[PDB]
Amino acid sequence: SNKKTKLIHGGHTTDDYTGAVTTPIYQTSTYLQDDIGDLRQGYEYSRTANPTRSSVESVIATLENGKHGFAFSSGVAAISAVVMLLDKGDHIILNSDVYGGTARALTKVFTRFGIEVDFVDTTHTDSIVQAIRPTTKMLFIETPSNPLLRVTDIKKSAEIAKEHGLISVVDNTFMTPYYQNPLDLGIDIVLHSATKYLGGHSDVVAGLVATSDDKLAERLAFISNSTGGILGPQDSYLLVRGIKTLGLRMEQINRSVIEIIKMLQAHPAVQQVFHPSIESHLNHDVHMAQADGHTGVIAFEVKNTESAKQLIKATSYYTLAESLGAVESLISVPALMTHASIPADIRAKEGITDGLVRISVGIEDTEDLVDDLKQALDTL
Amino acid sequence: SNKKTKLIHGGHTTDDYTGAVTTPIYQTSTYLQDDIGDLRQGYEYSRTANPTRSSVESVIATLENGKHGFAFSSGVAAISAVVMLLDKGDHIILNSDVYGGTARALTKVFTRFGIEVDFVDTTHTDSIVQAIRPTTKMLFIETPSNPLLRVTDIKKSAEIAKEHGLISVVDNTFMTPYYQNPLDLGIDIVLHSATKYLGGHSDVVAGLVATSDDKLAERLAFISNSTGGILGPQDSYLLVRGIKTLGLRMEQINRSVIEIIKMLQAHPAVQQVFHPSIESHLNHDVHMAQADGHTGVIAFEVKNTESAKQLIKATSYYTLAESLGAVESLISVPALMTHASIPADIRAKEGITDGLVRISVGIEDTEDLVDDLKQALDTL
Amino acid sequence: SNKKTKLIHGGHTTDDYTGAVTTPIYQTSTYLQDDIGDLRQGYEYSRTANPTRSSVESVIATLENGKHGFAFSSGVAAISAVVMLLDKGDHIILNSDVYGGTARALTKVFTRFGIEVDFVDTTHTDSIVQAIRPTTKMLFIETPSNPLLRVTDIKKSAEIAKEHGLISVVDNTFMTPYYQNPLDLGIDIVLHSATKYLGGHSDVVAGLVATSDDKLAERLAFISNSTGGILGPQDSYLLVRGIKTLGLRMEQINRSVIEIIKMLQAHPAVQQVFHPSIESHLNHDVHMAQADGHTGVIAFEVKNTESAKQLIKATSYYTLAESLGAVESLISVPALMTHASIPADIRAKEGITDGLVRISVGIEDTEDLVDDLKQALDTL
Amino acid sequence: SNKKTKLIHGGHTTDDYTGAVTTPIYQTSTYLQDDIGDLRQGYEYSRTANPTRSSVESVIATLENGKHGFAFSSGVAAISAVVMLLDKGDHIILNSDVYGGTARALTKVFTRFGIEVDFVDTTHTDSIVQAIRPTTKMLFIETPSNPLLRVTDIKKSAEIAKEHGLISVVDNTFMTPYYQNPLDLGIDIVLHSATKYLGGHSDVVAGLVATSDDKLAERLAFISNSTGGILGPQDSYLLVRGIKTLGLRMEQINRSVIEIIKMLQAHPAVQQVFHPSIESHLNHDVHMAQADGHTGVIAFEVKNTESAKQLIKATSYYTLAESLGAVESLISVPALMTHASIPADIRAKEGITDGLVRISVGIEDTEDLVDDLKQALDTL
Ligand code: NA
Ligand code: NA
Ligand code: NA
Ligand code: NA
Ligand code: NA
Ligand code: NA
Ligand code: NA
Ligand code: NA
Repeated sequence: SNKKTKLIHGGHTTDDYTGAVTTPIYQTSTYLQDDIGDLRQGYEYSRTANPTRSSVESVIATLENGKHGFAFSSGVAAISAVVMLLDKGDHIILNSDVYGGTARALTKVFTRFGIEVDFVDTTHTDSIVQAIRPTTKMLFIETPSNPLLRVTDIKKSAEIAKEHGLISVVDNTFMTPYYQNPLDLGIDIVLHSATKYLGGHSDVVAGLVATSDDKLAERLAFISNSTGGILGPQDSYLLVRGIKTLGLRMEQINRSVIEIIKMLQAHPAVQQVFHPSIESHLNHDVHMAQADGHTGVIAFEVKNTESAKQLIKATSYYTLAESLGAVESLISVPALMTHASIPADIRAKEGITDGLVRISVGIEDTEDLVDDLKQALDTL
Repeated sequence: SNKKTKLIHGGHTTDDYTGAVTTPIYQTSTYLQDDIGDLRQGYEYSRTANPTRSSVESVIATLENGKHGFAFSSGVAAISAVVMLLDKGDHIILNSDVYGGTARALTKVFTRFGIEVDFVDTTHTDSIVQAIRPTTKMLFIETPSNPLLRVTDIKKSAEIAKEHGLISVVDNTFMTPYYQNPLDLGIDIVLHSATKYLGGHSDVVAGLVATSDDKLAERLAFISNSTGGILGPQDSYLLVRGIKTLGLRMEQINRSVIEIIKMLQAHPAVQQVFHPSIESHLNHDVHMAQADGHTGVIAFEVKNTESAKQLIKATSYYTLAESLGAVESLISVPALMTHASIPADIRAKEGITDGLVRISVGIEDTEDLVDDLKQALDTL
Repeated sequence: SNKKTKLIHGGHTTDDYTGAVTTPIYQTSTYLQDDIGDLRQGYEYSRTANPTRSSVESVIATLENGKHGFAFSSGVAAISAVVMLLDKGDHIILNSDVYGGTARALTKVFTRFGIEVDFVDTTHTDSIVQAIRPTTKMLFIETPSNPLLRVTDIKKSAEIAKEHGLISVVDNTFMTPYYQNPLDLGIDIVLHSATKYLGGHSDVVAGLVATSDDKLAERLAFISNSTGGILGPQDSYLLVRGIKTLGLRMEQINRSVIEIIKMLQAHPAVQQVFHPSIESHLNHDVHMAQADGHTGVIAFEVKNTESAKQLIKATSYYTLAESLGAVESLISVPALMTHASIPADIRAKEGITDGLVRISVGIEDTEDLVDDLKQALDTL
Repeated sequence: SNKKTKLIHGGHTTDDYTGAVTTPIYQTSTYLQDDIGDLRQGYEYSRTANPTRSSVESVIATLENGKHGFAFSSGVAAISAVVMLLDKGDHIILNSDVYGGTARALTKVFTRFGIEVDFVDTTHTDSIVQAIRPTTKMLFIETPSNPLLRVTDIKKSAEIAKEHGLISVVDNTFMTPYYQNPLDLGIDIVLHSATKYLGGHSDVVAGLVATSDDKLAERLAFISNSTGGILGPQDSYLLVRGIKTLGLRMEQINRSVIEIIKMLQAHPAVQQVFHPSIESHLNHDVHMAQADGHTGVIAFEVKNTESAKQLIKATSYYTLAESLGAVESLISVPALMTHASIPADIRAKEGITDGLVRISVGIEDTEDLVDDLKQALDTL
């Protein structure tokens, strides 16, 4: 059973009752009990459990080789639920360039509840060892990160977390379960913004979490039931549907990524290119060892803000919009759209130059995507 | 513009673009920008704002005579967002019989983040004054409460909160905006489990929050955007649709409540009856002064567990299930279904006797509901 | 079991499998077979049967006291399926002012297939007897009709159809199953544009058909399966949901209809008023004998086109739009919007004057609807 | 702009108003008019036109290089609408093995309306010329057909229809617009059961029609508006969403088809194999000239009914169910499931042997699909 087959037949996404080959949408809040406390099929109140949500939870658990899945109303709701495993006075280590919304949730919400946050350059895992405090309880890493696609060694991070008694978490959004499986590498919890590649069609906001740890799963179920950031049934259905084509979409994206990077590296109007497939990229070898494919997110430098805006206007098949992982190729300028509150000198210092462009490669024809971006770069 | 008209024409629930007389369902995660940072209609990412969610938020703000509305993935997500207005070391006063999920969220989740919780018998508002600590920052009250329907003076609670610098919150689920408007009485924040009467059809899990305070609204928007417990667009649509009939449903429920209470008070197999419309009920006068109708939740005592189970089996039109506010009349036994973890002696002490039955009156014919419950009581 | 109870508990609208108190939405096209030809629950292909569609079909059959229900993609699809019971050379009698879309389907589509159409003033049922040809096979009547609300004797029409071997059909859209049940009066087939009152929320286009005749049901199932105008599962779900409040909505509409008619009859800027509740209305006695309530459609004359347009602009709570049976009160001018292709002299002859206004009364507050229309009429 | 790009960016599938990158779902029946007859965006009643339906209609018109698209409640509703272009006494030529539902609609429904049907072996187009009567008005062909995948020359059929004044129609379901474009070859009307490959996820029943002929489009719009077999907005949305991955899905299906056919041709338990890619298949050259890929439907003979049933039970990744074009590979036995009413001698004569198996290849991993079917065949 290869990956493309598991996407179709893994998890429980049919109706045992009627035989319907797709998961029914249980647009319902509560369930008849035949006797007090006797549930016909284990359902009693949809916040606690809903059969359509249970379907998408079984899918993500199967795809990540876990035991328990959890579906949340957004990626950041999944992150907040996982952070809530901790208590006031606990410390969490994160990669220093973690997603802006993650950094914001931790530094502007959870620090008010006494969670301490240290961000660390995890591209060298001994940086994690140094940052571990007596109060550290969690290690949270994305790999590759946004927008410069820094790679962190997942297996080494798992071993460090195990040795020091930490809950290890990987935000696996950019790679998806099709290419990278952190639970197989010893990580405790894997999570996703399903808003991106998993849904795949820019039409669901959702978060997904998987684990093989029965005790962490019990704690996550309790947090989900008590703080209530649950995914609804229609969105759960669209997630299950979108995941069916995950393998085909990711493979098309990867073919285009390879050709687009060739073009960018050869083009005179492009300076540095950031992507883990590039052999001079930091921890390229580490990425190849923990993943069998690539994210569709690429960043590259043109000269300045004026060039970046002109590039966007000159393209036919790159769409200016937020998010990533659509069927459409998306284009953005981090310095103006996601890092604009950071002072310009600090942006430059971090590599977020005025001309840094981020593209999220979609499923359009590969030659069209290469040719379109090249001709637009030619106008610079 | 009387209440039934406001339910139809209040808020923005049409499409300015096409003229569609219902709110379009924006099953979408992101939005084209014509230039970087220029949003066509103010939308850029659905977690931050979605037009269908904006519609239901405008409805609840209008119905509660507020300025800002917020839609969450569940009632307890709305509560958790409001609690997150506080910091570690802050103290919150709640009515002592607040909803089990609320008590659980505060005592098992937020206390781990250093929020201190005191529950207080708010039926005498001077009990609030005594409980105020130097660190108290929030007063959170339901009225009437579950399952014994205790009434708390909203206007007096608002004045106490204003005098002592507290954020006042009313959980207005049981009364709905059709009958009780806490913001008009000086409360800062009103919230609802829209899962119940507002949706009205047992098919959406959702929370709604309204306020007239610009600064609290800004803080709530930030929390919602950062912890991500947002309501999806399909559920937002069904909420808007369900609210259209809120007035008709509540008025039918109220006619049936009055007749059912007459029957229960006269029946020999029934002991005490709990409902704010009963003139000997504590704070009946207070309820009449802050509300112009009644909740459909009634509790009453039969002899024991055996009688309660027999009552349920003997009814034709009362459905054994969790939640309340359905179009169906629902029946439950709190001692077995919502308070079973409390020791029996403590249950008895609280009034949660083995024979305490809770009904949530639906919109069936009034004579059918009275006759059905009477004939079932006759079998005891 | 009174009507309001039957709307909640009649038909099968829960899930036997999970106990979900609402019908699951089976967004599915096909179903697993455990062995060739063995269907787990009788489903094999959604065009032939879908469980969500089966739910709404069971509702309409129960509400009309029939045995078989059928759900179509629109009211006119339900009509076309029923017309297709006939063969080339067959003749159908219809009331002379039948719905414009019905007249159009018969005279511009089915006459090309050799169905012969005679329209007849059925307010005198002996007009039907005279029109019966040797080739007549069907009698199709609406009562009350649009826009002048002509009433036809259903029971007498059923007896005539039985005596002459005709299939009798009543379009029961305007009255709904809450007020008028043609199958109980001997009619073979009853149908509805569920787009109007049954859905009730201006958000579904659908047709519903019910019958107690096993052989007609078999023929209708065959036509539905072969020409494929089936209602989808999401629309079927919204129909089931909307029907729950049918009784409450119709009763509110009826209270407002009575008061609005009082106002219109007293107002000097209004001439003739058309509604079956008016005691001088033709066949008022017949309507009272076959129905226990009223449609919310009222027509009345103001002076001219200029007055009609001014009336519409002056109202606050009457919405200019097509269709009827919304929660919003709707207003229209038939001479301009539904009868504009008829020459003006023929319109005048038929009673469709330039100043004829049609209102579809919604569920807004009764005093608001009366006061708003009166003050707008006062500006004339 | 290659095919994979056109699937993403062709047609209008964003919101001009908000910029939403997906088509909003207009769950609505009617639209505000600012003045009588003035439509804000051309919408007035959803049966006539709905913006979500308009989106999917623009997609199919673009994908088929037509000008007008039409969305129906099912494939057979699209066929029935196209047949209704004809009058009583008109004659239609169809390929002799056309889809069972098509044959049934014509011979059991439309013949009652005086449409005359001749079915003809169109694999030789001079068979069409011979069958043309003075009353012939339409030529309706599928290619390739079901279940033996007979190929008909589209371009020659178009020329014959033009010379003899016939409306030419191609049912393009099996090939999809990704591989075969009949309008480009001179055909007047192309239609699809979107229930199959276009939706692609076994969760929508729908039909789609496209044409470049303004006058035929006007007649189809009239028929659609009058007989009302329209696709709803939720199903229209899911169609637009499913079509995005059409190219990726079809290409994966085609890789698997090629390898599966190699295996079947080499296996001793398999006799004849039917698929247009096989070079000895009748009109293989014709197929290559009018299409640039293949259908995923393959039929092959095993020995008998017992072997066919054993094959099905022995597979892990082939699902026994009706329909085709799912993401799952589907398996069926025509003699038992689609041709069982035909007498056995006539079935054998037609090639529909007891051991004829039909598979619809899905998007599972190619090696898994080959290996699974081979090991199951090995058990025979
Ligand atoms: Na599965
Ligand atoms: Na582990
Ligand atoms: Na409004
Ligand atoms: Na205030
Ligand atoms: Na029922
Ligand atoms: Na009868
Ligand atoms: Na486009
Ligand atoms: Na042409």
